Amino acid sequence: GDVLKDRPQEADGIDSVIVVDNVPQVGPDRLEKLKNVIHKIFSKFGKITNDFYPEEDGKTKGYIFLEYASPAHAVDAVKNADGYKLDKQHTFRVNLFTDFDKYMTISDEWDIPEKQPFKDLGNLRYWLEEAECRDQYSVIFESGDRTSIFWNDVKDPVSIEERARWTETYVRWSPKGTYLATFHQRGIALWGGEKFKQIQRFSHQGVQLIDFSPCERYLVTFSPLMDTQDDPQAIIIWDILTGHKKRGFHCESSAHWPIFKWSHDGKFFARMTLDTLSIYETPSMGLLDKKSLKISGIKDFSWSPGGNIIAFWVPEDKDIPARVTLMQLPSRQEIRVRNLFNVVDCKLHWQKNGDYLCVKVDRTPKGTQGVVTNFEIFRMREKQVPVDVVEMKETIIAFAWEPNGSKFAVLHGEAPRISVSFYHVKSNGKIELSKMFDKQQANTIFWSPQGQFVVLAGLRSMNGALAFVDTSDCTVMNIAEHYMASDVEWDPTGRYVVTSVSWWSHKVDNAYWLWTFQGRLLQKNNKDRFCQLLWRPRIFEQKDRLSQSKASKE
Repeated sequence: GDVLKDRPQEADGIDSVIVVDNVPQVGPDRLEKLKNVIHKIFSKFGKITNDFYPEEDGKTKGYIFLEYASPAHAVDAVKNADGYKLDKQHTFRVNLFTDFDKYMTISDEWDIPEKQPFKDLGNLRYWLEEAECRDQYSVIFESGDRTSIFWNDVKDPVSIEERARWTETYVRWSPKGTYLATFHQRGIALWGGEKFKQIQRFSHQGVQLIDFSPCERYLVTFSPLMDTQDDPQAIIIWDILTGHKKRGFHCESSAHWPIFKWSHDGKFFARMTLDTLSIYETPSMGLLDKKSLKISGIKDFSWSPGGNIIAFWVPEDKDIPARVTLMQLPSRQEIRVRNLFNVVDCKLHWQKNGDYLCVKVDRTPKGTQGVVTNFEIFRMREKQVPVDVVEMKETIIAFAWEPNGSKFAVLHGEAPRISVSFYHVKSNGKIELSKMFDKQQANTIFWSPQGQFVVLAGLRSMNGALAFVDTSDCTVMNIAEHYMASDVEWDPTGRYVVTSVSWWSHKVDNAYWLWTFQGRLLQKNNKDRFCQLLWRPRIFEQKDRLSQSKASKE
């Protein structure tokens, strides 16, 4: 106030005054010294028009009051800093003056929500807990205008749920089964949790492919035909954890999916530009080291299951001849390269632990024809990558490895129908032809993850054409139907075979077909416009038979 015998500005100061507590005490020369420092520090609070020093009933003063020519500078200055500091106990609470009435107690708590691993638990838990007996979970496109959930209950494969128009194009499983990726034409949706609900949704449209990172943190969405949400980036990569568009990239026409390929651990993501291979690094998804891999003419590439190696291959040019390169990451070094010279085509076939890379190599005379196909195998456990040089033979059209092993099977075209050659490991080592069989319709070699059993399948043939062989010493177990055969899969432990006839592929019969690893048909189920079937990724028997016994008697 304006009275001489004033007192402290008791609660919540007015328009123009700043009040500070814990000021330097009264005494010899100290008062003008305090003003002399105040007129350096407080000059950004406005030009001082009054500075006040009353003594409340004559007491020594813990306070001073400052008033300014334009006080909205003081409003800037208390927002510039607070807790202004001079020697020892002198730390200043800068304000118009304290409100003081309230109490800081009471502001309370939080409720945590459920999270992404909820159906990762509902995979391993689901597998043991269920009463049936005994096998895999799907993942069905086709029953009828519905997207559907089934189990292998052996008696029949029985539907758990069938949900009306749930996917509108395609459906894909997460690597550990943690999520299901579903397309709705208002945005891609990630369906997770125990009873299946939408945890995230991603705004891209025109999509057909919807594929995951191996560690399940990022989703890759691809539109072959443009919309308005691509604008104009066909390949869009979404961060699952944060929900946002992390990267977009322009279209790839070349050639057969996957055209974007991940490392086995999900650390590195990669695509070919014809004169440059681009590597993107998890979790950020920016360019690796701020560098690319400079390679010209790259046809295809395939990652090792082992840490951490890319196999890639480069065709002939008018200067450099054709080559296969093994390149190690994160080193970025070509660690074993072989020029192949004069090749029509090559195919890169890894063994499932990364122990071997087989290259199937078609070689060319000057008349420009596939005169001979070779097999050359890189050995990756052994000292300094040895090479097993194996075959010379006429027109090889397919090759496939034994799961977690070393045996393999081979198909030769043009004879007039397709001819089969079976390979086993020698007593001294090297892998060599050991048994053959007469000509057949099989174009596709698909092995059981259990190791013994191989399927020789005549895909895209109206009839037969599924033939089943037990290995070692290659014995034909069975030959069975699948009318207009298209799609094929096994259980991860090799217990069941499931084959499909997709309505994308063939519009004759449309069905799924289920067969037991002992050479016995279980059931076939025909469905009108069947689009796809995908399995979910993945002492006792007498007790289980006792449990089964109790179910139906007494």
